[PDB]
Amino acid sequence: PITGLVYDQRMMLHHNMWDSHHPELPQRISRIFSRHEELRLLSRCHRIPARLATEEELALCHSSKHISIIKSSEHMKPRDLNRLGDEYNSIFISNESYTCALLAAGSCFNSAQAILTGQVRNAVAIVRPPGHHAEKDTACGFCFFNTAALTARYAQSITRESLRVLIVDWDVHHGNGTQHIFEEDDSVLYISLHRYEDGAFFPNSEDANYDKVGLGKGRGYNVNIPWNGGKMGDPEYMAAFHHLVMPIAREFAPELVLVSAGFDAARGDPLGGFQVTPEGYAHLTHQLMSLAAGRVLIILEGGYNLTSISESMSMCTSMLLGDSPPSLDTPLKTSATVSINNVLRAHAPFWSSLR
Ligand SMILES: O=C(NO)c1ccc(CN(Cc2cccnc2)S(=O)(=O)C2CCCC2)cc1
Ligand SMILES: [K+]
Ligand SMILES: [K+]
Ligand SMILES: [Zn+2]
Repeated sequence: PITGLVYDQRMMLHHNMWDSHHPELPQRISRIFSRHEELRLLSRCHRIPARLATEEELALCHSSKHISIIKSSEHMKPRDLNRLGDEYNSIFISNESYTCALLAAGSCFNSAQAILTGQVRNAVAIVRPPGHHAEKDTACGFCFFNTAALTARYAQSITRESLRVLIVDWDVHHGNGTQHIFEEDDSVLYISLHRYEDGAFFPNSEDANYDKVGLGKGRGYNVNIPWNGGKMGDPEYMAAFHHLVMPIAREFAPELVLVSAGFDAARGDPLGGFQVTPEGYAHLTHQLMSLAAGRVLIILEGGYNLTSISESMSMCTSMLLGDSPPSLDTPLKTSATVSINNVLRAHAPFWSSLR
């Protein structure tokens, strides 16, 4: 029952040349790593090395032109970095950004390989920049390449094309890129919980609503759980898992679970406005560990309170290592009941576990 951990300080080099306080900070990953040492988790893990994804591995999900554009930024002067970055929704670029995005993906590929070949049972990937907003053909929302989507395809490339991969995306934002990549795919089940606010919260698209269930043979394999009008936390996330995430995931019977684990829904996050606790994230991790024979890979996405993300992600690793889960409690906010029931009705036709 070995737990793997991948972290490489080099991923700190991606930075914002124009705003030292921009929340997607280099030290997001170093602080999470430090907390693993401070709590004596690091020495309990098997250290998986980082590596660069290849351009051909990026082609598992991304266009040749998109790869070339981000690749070219390694050599741009600040004026061109500014202008290129501004062509996307919510992107800053430095000369190190391409290499950091390659390291984040390659790290996750090595973690998936270690799990699927039985070298470790589960793993955590402390990586930046994030991935879940990146589309096949564009960067978006701090993300250059879709690390989680690429890891699902990489996992399939080294196993079989029909490998059943579950992606649970608990970042406070909808993973538009991940949804779109797998929207017509019945081999990758995408489940997102996210603040939505009737389309008003980033990334500001009705694609994140509950009635988007997938397309074609993918119908039923895209599960959006959108929150509106409330400061959601442990009660609402635990109820979403109990009524939705776990029954669906158990019926799907994945062979590999990837977590797009942003910690921006955490209590204390300056952007998310939510109040999930570190014990709440530990609960969610422990629930997912009952799937896929425990084959869970936790991939950092967003999360901007350094203290909050460090404690939260460390608690997830504690669960992966087999430590006893914390006990949690307790009325939901009323709009969360509405949201959950809206998803249930959208997905009851496709999942017998919901009937
Ligand atoms: O975490 C993420 N994804 O997983 C994430 C992705 C993108 C952003 C960008 N921001 C939007 C925002 C603000 C508050 C809360 N959520 C999102 S923004 O910086 O304000 C940008 C908008 C237009 C001008 C600046 C932030 C987080
Ligand atoms: K999400
Ligand atoms: K899908
Ligand atoms: Zn986010």
